[PDB]
Amino acid sequence: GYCAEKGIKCHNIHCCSGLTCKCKGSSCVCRK
Repeated sequence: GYCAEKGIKCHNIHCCSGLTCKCKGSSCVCRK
């Protein structure tokens, strides 16, 4: 039960508070 931080890519996990698991095209990075 954890979350990814800013810049920490994620496959099926969501970014911690303040960040959101955004994916633009074929990339996946935690963006505000």
